[PDB]
Amino acid sequence: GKSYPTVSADYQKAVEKAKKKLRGFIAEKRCAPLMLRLAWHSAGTFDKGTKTGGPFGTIKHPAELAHSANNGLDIAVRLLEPLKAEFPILSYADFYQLAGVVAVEVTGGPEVPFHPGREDKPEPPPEGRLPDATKGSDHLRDVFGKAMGLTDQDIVALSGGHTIGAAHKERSGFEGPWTSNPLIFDNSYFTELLSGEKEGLLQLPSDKALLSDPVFRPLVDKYAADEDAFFADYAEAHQKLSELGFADA
Ligand code: HEM
Ligand SMILES: [Ca+2]
Repeated sequence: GKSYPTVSADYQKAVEKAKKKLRGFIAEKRCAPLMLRLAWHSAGTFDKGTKTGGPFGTIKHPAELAHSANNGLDIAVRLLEPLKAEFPILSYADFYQLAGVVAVEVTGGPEVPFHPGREDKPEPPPEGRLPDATKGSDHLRDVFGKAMGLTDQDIVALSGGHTIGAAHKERSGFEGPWTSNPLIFDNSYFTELLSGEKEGLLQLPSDKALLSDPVFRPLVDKYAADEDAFFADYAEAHQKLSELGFADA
């Protein structure tokens, strides 16, 4: 149920050029996980019942960066600002979603389709919509299913975003990477979740919740067995996340 907007040829050209510049920058600075986190924190505030929040460029505002879940993302916004300045025609909304797509590509992940045309909105959403790492399955369905409108499959596939990056005790309080190879986008998140706790590696309560829910667990097992199936489901879920509230039929 998407009807994407028309954008000018100049807009399209800037998208193409920004994608290239983002690849080089993200690779050089080793910041793919942070850019994926930025894209996710931008989009995951959407509430389908009120049509508020979502990937509309608001995360750059001080009021939204002040949300406690957003500890550390001020760094991401500042890192990208000089590059955004080379592409004045793009919305911030598009630019941050494009950075998220590129972060997955450059770490070896699937090619997530991208459609331009998000408009920047003035008003940030209220604090509190992003999921709590200490809660379990019911909470995950309330946030991704009831608020965002994604499926059970999308929840499990998107949790695999933790295959890259790490938590920090100065940001969330949790500490360490989920995988041995935190700059490579692979299915290691799921093989680690299955094999249990291992000193040096993180599992959040929210990650463990996938192991004991009757619907999530068979999807974990599938993605741990079959990286290609993970990639296909991941790309569909990321595209839906990046488009919440946008171009809805
Ligand atoms: C399912 C619920 C989720 C919860 C509760 C959650 C929670 C967290 C927490 C607590 C952190 C650590 C922040 C820090 O201390 O630096 C984190 C990091 C991260 N999250 Fe998730 N997250 C979830 C879903 C997602 C999704 C859907 C994505 C993307 C598709 C994502 C991508 C990431 C990445 C890449 C990092 C690492 C950032 C870095 O290395 O600096 N997360 N998340
Ligand atoms: Ca990995």
